[PDB]
Amino acid sequence: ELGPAEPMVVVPVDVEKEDVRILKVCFYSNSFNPGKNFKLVKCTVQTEIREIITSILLSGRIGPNIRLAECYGLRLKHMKSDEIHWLHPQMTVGEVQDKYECLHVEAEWRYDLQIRYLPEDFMESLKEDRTTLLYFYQQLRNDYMQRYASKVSEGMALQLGCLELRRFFKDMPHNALDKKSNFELLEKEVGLDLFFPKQMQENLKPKQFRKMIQQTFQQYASLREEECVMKFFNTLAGFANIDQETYRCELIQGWNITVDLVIGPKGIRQLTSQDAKPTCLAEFKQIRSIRCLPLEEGQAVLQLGIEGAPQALSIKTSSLAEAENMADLIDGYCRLQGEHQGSLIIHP
Repeated sequence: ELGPAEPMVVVPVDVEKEDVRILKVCFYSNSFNPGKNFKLVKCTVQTEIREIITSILLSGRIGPNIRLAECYGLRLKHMKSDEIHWLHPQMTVGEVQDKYECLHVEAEWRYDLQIRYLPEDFMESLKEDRTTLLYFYQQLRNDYMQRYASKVSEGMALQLGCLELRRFFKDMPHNALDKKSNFELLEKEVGLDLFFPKQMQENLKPKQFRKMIQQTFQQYASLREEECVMKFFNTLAGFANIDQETYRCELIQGWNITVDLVIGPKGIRQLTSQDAKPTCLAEFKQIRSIRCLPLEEGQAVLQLGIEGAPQALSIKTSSLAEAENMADLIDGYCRLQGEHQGSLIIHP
């Protein structure tokens, strides 16, 4: 009875065979594969999204000393239509699944890990955390390639593809590429269609092409990674707007008016018809309660609650989906900037 001491028994969590779920989660990474790298995630029907994001982040699979983990989100996308749904951090796998794989079977979907909720500082704080910085740079870079790079002036794409070459080949000698040898290699081994758009190669005497790359490089030849990336961001902020997102939506009031909504870290703001000067509509500090209602022509209403406002603010959106994505982004920034636990959304 003075033997050692026996601790209290602990019933070890074990899990139902059919509550197991295995998700395929794609991320960006310095493969010659952008959105074709992925990691299976093992879990339960009742693990919350956070959990998944953290389990990926900690895997160290995407890079090292990570700080702004709250910035990441998880995004489900239907492959044919481009329905996309942002899975809010605290809803469970199970909910997701009977919410939407309801809609098309597993293989027509994809989840991507994605920077979604930008820091209040945006550039200022990204710099503090390399890994993320890069990830977000990759994410954007991907977009650029997929969406913009064919649409922008040739001379411009040339700039950004070199920007990447220097960026991508840290550790390569400042003047490698001039050697026709190493060049031929680049296609054979990696292909330039990763850095420059198709049409480019297919539009230009290839001798010519080479020329403009060999020489455009030397312009960037001397720059570190952080520098490349920063430059690229700056450049892209040119046309694309890249810390905010934009929603065309009516908005319900005395007289109802259709408007373009900008949302990002600086709050939720009216993008007046086109202008540099968007002036502010609602402050995250000020929000109190987000909410979604569906309406009988497939549309729906996001509606915030604003303390200091007597009336609420009721935005009419083109889909229930759109309403909830906006909802997520808002509760996101709220989550990030507010000192308080849990979301602000509601479902009576």
